Amino acid sequence: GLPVCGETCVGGTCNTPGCVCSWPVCTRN
Repeated sequence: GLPVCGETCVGGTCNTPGCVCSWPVCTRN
């Protein structure tokens, strides 16, 4: 539920274990 990731979504997405895609930044927990 927190953007604990330095990964963003817009062109791509996140399939990161524990970190899901959210706009504009991927979120975890």
